[PDB]
Amino acid sequence: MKYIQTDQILDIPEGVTVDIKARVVKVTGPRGELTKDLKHIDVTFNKINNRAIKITVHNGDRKHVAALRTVKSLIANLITGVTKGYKYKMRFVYAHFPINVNIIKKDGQDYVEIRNFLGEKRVREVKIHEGVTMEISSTQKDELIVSGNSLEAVSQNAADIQQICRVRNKDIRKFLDGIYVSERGTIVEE
RNA sequence: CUGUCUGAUCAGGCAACGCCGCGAAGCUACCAUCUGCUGGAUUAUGGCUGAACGCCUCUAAGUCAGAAUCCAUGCUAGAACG
Ligand SMILES: [Mg+2]
Ligand SMILES: [Mg+2]
Ligand SMILES: [Mg+2]
Ligand SMILES: [Mg+2]
Ligand SMILES: [Mg+2]
Ligand SMILES: [Mg+2]
Ligand SMILES: [Mg+2]
Ligand SMILES: [Mg+2]
Ligand SMILES: [Mg+2]
Ligand SMILES: [Mg+2]
Repeated sequence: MKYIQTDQILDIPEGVTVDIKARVVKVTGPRGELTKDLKHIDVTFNKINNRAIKITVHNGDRKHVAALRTVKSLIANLITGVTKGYKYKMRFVYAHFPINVNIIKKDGQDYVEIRNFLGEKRVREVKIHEGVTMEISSTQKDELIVSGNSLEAVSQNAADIQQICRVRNKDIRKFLDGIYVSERGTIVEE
């Protein structure tokens, strides 16, 4: 239909300074800085004031309009990543074989080392992404805490850990073992 | 070793390689021995963030892993007008 104009309004909290130049967003907050390139989308930005930014698509068709609120949401996730952080909690689910999860360091790199998953002799290693912190929860038994400023990196590490512990050649309705994301929140509770 | 021929011996010739045992060298046999590499990108699929569609959603923009697949690495030839 070629909608003449579609708009979205970013909301910038008090301590945050968004910074956009040629579709390269640099969001700065108390918790650090996050950057994102949006050069694959045709959008324009207008600073209404220090607390609002207009995101506009001119003469966009259905899909190009659809790509507008996703731009808004990505920048909003950047904003809330540098002011509240992100925290994904993973629970260790096993029927018989305890899952032995350690945070090891080999070759100067951090790894999450899963052992004894379903009794297997194989040792699973998941590389920890830059800017992402892993921790074995003390307050909860069999819990892994994935935290960081970037929601994408945090959720992708959580997904890596969950996906590497898939059950093969069994009825997965019966063999429910694995490591699953149980809580998706923020570092700073609200 | 047989037959025959050189008078015998010694030493030999022939039997349309005379026949037999062993037989080096060379060739050769899963009938012998040795050797047959590790990276990236993907398919199906399972996912992340995420709109459309105030929710949801692996998908639309973007993105992760991933097959005996593919492209390299490696291996053979080297364009007889590179
Ligand atoms: Mg099956
Ligand atoms: Mg079975
Ligand atoms: Mg004669
Ligand atoms: Mg004759
Ligand atoms: Mg012989
Ligand atoms: Mg062999
Ligand atoms: Mg999701
Ligand atoms: Mg796919
Ligand atoms: Mg796509
Ligand atoms: Mg030549």
